[PDB]
Amino acid sequence: STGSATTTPIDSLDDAYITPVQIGTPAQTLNLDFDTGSSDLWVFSSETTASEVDGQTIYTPSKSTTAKLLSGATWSISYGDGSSSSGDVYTDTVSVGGLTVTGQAVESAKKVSSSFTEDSTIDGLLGLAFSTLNTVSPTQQKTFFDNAKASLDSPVFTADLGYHAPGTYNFGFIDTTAYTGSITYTAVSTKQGFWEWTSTGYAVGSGTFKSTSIDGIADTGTTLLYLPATVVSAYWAQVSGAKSSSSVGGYVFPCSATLPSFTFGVGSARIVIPGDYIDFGPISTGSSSCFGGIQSSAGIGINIFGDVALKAAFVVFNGATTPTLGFASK
Ligand SMILES: N[C@H]1[C@H](O)[C@@H](Sc2ccccc2)[C@@H]2OC[C@H]1O2
Repeated sequence: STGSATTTPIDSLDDAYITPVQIGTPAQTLNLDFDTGSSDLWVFSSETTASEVDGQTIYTPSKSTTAKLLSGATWSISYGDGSSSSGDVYTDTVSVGGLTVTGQAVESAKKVSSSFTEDSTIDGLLGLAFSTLNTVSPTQQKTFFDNAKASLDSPVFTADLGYHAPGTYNFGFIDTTAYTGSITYTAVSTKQGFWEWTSTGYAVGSGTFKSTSIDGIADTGTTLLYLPATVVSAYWAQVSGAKSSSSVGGYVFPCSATLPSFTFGVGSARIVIPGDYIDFGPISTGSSSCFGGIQSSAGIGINIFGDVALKAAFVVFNGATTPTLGFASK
């Protein structure tokens, strides 16, 4: 089997991407944030505290003839940005772009943090990291991909995120028309439960390539590119007037600037992030200070190849017995 679904930026900055997902019988369609950096499928629901729902579409398990309460199961997750949610668990039928999983754990939120409440466009998350990170207790549950894998034509999914435009998540096949040149595959460590890999280096604009190992995770649920402070300083040094602002929370730059590209290495291959992918616009409405899309990972504890990086590539998440990651230009 295969599945194919369009993923769409939630706003003009590509702050996140949402993908329609069918849950239950009859189908209830929710727009979920596909997150290769976590492993819970959770949704706003009829059980979510009323004051914490503001415009989201909710899952109502009582209206689904295939929903079953997973007795005694609860979940609670806290994300790297400080966001959180928690609740109980149903199993139900879940379909993505024509690919159907029966008995998928659908984690129903009773509580969500303010950041989720304030995001009216995101109805929940669909985790695509390794199932070892799933937070359901006392019986850990599998991700949608984990459940689908054996049925897929090939045990893979691909992320093709657009810049200020829609893109595609495919399951079970590699669309050879969706990228240019070849896909370069690179080793993955699953030891921390992430799609963790090691970039071979970087370049800033037309500068020389610096060969250096950068361990990080491929994370579709993180907006920006978080890299070591040395690398990030080298990038913003090429932007006149750019500086790190403790009050704003990272590097900012004059909105009148032209940003240089940023290249990262995948083995001997190179992925080029165009400069305008690194512009996240005024720090507040009407400001001439703009927020940068490349930020320091100091304090996070891990480097993160988020959407700023991934949207410059066609990315293969290869879930074979020894997982790997593939990157192609597009
Ligand atoms: N793996 C990522 C996860 O999806 C988000 S949770 C989130 C919060 C608000 C809006 C959308 C998503 C959090 O920030 C980056 C990292 O942890």
